[PDB]
Amino acid sequence: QNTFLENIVRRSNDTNFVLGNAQIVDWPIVYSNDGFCKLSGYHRAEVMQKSSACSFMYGELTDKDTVEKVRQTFENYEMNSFEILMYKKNRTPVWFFVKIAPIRNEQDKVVLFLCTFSDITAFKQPIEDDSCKGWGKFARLTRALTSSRGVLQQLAPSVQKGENVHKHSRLAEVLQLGSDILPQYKQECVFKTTWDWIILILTFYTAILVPYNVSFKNVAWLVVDSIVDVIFLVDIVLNFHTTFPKLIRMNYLKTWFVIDLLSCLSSLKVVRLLRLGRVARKLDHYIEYGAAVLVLLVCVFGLAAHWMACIWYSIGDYEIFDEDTKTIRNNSWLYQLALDIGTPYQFNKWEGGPSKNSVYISSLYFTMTSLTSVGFGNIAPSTDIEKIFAVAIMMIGSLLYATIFGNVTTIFQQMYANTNRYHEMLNSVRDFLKLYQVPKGLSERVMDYIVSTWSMSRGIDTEKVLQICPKDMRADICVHLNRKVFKEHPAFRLASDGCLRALAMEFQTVHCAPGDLIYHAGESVDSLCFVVSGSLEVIQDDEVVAILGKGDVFGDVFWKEATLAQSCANVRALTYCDLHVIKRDALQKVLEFYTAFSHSFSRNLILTYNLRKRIVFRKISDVKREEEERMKRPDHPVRRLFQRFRQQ
Amino acid sequence: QNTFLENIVRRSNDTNFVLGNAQIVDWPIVYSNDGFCKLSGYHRAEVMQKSSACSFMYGELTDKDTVEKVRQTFENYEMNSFEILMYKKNRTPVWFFVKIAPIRNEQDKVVLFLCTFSDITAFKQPIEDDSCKGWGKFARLTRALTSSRGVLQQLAPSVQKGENVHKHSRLAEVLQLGSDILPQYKQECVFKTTWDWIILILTFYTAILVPYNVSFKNVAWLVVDSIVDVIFLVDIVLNFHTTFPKLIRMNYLKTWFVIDLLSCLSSLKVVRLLRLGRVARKLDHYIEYGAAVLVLLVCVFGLAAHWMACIWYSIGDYEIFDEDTKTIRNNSWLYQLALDIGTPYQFNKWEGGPSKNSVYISSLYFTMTSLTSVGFGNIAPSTDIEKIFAVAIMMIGSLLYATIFGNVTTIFQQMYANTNRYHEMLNSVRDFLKLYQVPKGLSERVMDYIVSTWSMSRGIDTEKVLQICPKDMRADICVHLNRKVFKEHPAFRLASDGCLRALAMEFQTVHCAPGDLIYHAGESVDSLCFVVSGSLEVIQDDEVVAILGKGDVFGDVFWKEATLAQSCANVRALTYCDLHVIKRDALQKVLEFYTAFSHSFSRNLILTYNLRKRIVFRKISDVKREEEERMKRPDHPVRRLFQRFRQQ
Repeated sequence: QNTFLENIVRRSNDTNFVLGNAQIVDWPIVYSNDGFCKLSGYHRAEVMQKSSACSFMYGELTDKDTVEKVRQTFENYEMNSFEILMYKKNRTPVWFFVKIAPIRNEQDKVVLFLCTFSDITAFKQPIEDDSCKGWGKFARLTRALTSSRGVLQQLAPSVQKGENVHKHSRLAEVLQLGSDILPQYKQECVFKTTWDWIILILTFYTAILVPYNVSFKNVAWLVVDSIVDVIFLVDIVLNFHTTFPKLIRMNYLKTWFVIDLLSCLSSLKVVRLLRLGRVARKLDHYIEYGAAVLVLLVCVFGLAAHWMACIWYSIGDYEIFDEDTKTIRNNSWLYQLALDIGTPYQFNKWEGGPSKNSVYISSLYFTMTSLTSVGFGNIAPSTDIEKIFAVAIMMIGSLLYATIFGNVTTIFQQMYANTNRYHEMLNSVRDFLKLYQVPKGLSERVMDYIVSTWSMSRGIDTEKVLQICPKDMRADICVHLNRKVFKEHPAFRLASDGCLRALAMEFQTVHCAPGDLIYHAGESVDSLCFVVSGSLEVIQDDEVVAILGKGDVFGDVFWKEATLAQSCANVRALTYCDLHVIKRDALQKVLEFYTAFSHSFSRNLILTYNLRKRIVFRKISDVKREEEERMKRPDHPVRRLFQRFRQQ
Repeated sequence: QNTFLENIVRRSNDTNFVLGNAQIVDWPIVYSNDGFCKLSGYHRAEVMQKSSACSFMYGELTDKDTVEKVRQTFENYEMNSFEILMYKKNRTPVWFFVKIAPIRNEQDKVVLFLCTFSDITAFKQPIEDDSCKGWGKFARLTRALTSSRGVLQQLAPSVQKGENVHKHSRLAEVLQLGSDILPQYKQECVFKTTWDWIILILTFYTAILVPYNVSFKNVAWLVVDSIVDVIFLVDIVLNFHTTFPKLIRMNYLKTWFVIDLLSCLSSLKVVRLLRLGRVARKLDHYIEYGAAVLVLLVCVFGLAAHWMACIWYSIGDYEIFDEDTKTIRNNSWLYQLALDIGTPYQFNKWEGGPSKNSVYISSLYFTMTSLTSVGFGNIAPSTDIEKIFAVAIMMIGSLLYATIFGNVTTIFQQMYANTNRYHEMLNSVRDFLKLYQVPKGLSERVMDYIVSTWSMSRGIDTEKVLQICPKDMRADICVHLNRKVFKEHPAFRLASDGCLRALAMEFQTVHCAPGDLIYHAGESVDSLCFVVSGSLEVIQDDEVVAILGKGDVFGDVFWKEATLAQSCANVRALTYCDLHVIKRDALQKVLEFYTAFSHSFSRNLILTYNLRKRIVFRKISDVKREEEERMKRPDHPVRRLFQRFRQQ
């Protein structure tokens, strides 16, 4: 987007300016702000289309040498600055400081001119053609140079030598504005995706490995642990730096920085469990995707399984040796587990029982039985704290199983509604056709039409899709849709592009099935048709009169006739035909609007077949009958009727 | 709401009255009831806009002193009462008792007057200008004062001295009506939320603690128990008192009072279980909220878990010692539990086994295994009555789990349909654009438009939302929407507010994307546009002619021209532009209706750019070519065409 005006008016700070066209003779004004309207005393429409030299603002005391200096700076495309007595709408002699900056382009062309203004009346000299008094003209000069003296020469009324300080500072403000004349009238991440992916898999790593290291407590795991720490710190500084600079850093310190700092800095290793705060960055990224939330629920299901498995082992380990009496108590899932798999605990000391890998996967098996509502009961809780933990994990497993089932059911509901609406409309059409006892050929024809247009369109109301777009986008879409007419016919290559869009907005598109007829003989012809694909036959009295191929126009010339006629012939299709039709009313609307186009349209459009003009012909069977009639070789009430035919 | 008429007509009880404007000269009538229409013999329209002094009702025998007394009471705003012979539409001499009450305000202003009437013909004297007989005029007097004598002086025909009793009682009824002249023509809980919250958490408390105290049977718990009792009694008297006074008390005694009284008054502590009847007050309050019903189902799930856990312990305790033979029977979940955790039962007496806290949480673990369909089977039923209880609780747990799963699935279905409709329309648009092979730039443009308007609008058919509102509310919404025009332009600050609404109902609002053009050069200009935000360029022959900023009007003046023209220039947008457009047909409808406004509209509205008037200009490249043409330095069939240009 090109915010060429907004940057100038933001930098300007109550100073005023006009914009003129640098590439047009006499340099006409294309824009003037309200400050220039107030200082000039003119209105926007009255300012624009005048010269940006502001020759209408000149006067008898306006120096012509400054005028040709302005002309030279406009011709040479040169940043300059001048002061000149110019007049207003009330013809007051007002000295102006015009600063002219050419405007380059992305193509570096000198396309515009910027002329900024101020009032230098009080700064130089008061000169009046007539005034009430010297104080009155002086007061008018001070009131005119109000925003010059006021909001720029603030402390300058205390000091002397304002021409040496404050006027030079206003000229330097115009110089910094010329430094800000850079917008030049032109329009002015995958690393984040890959970074969020690798920190997501590392958050899965730490959510597996931290409760593992809490409960069950090499070297290369510590190496990759330090890699996890430094990559997390790099992610913190990237969450500082990257887009949504200092305002997003303050927003990050408000939002998430305390958790993300304490997450990755000896019991406080459980504080590392808060590293899943990074996962909420990706959770919004794939909540729109639906089938991946099933994968999200399965992943958090396994993650919570690993979590509460380590919690379950922690409960067993807290329970076996909770006292200094060192009793096994004959009651724990660890003790029943050691009696189950073998090697019960022994003492010589207290020699441990089961191996830690078997312990972890046995505990994960137990937590999976809990969260999956299976519940075998090999490992099954019998101590107090493990039982209240069992209640807790069963209440969590119910909700996790519910969320999985609801997500799967919603996935199936979308995947089934998208086909169920089509199957239901097909079933209702079959029900309707069976209701009214359509002859089976026509029922099959309408049915295979419905299946064909549902295979082609895939269930898209394309006209409604065009209603979703705005006006110009829909018109340009229609122009691309009717490129198959407009690039092909000589009738349309002389049209204006506005006429192209105002035509293309009226063109329906027909997908004729083979064997299906468009205009039956006797139907109203009200829409000339262009054939962009397929092959057509024209049947007059059971006889093929015209074969229409690609790029042919039939129907009836409306703009010459202005008369509705009957189709003198059937028009049937031979192949899958693509037609681009236009009714006569919209055609006549466009042709009445585009008057200079319509004559060239009449001269260029040659109908391949008039569907009004019945063509006279005889069959060869008829002249064979006439040749047979050599073997054969009152009229007064009827021949007068033939004389009425003579009167006809 | 100001039910100023309804209170008067309810209090009136067949007496009649008029209402007149107290702040308008001559005191015109604003209202007269049907009783006054019947007594006066006049119609409503014929009564209104006459004086409330009813000077048209006066006659030759009407006392002018009473007329100026009425005038003085109207001027001084004074409650008074008079009797006067006045005439009807058939000019009958009818004595009236007018009672005049001024009407104060919320601002205490004397805004209306109330004049109530009756017939005092028979009470004072019969005087006729002419009549058929004395009995006939007397009969007409009795028929006229029918509702006076009938429904007010009921037992007075038995007694004498009706002027001393019944007429004074009718005047006192008018005095009580003046006491009821108080409506004055003006418009005439968080404690319940917090109270229902604290009784809801106390119902959770009693639903946990009463089966606890039934099955497992300090002092501070008894203190807070008595607090529970007194707070429940205060809730009973608040359910008596508070809104939906005596009718809601009778409705409460019909509805819920028997249950709520027996709930909070030694086996009948189980009767305290009916205290959950208060919860049905909150159940209707949060059935509209959907995500909280998941919390409701989880809370009643845990509540039923605690319930049937206490029932399970009650079953075990009933089963261990059901006889006087004192057999342990080697079969109970309590006995298997005591053999599991340790300390089996012993006798010396019968020394108990497991501790009651372990017993309760073990039983709650069992009931959670039942209701969560996990079913480990540490505690697992083996006696008869515990098995039929197990069937009962499994049949309850199936339905509770089903309701949880259905509620979770509905929550996910709402949360997924709201994004799935947008993702499906986006997928169909991408499918349609890929179907017809749009050049990729235009496909990306329409796609980013769709995503931009779905980020801005968030999927709201705002026009349909305006269709939901009624007429005046939709008009006022449109006026607030077009405040960005109406507060800014000098064209609209002279309009009537009806003209403001009838204009604002026609203003579409366009959100122009940057780089997107509104009127292509050659398109029909039929809608003048106001620019309330953004920046626009006007391109005539690939050259910027006019930059349009905030508060500028383009298009074409329709009401002067009454002619449809072509756009002589493209009009493209530079920034995100907000336009408020109006087509020429609705504009011409409004301007034809608001005739006095349309002249000021024509005088005040200055077009920033006529899109009809093509502007003549030359390029500087062209005059550079002309300066080059110094190096270069039959017409008769064509120059006559130029002479035809002279003819043009």
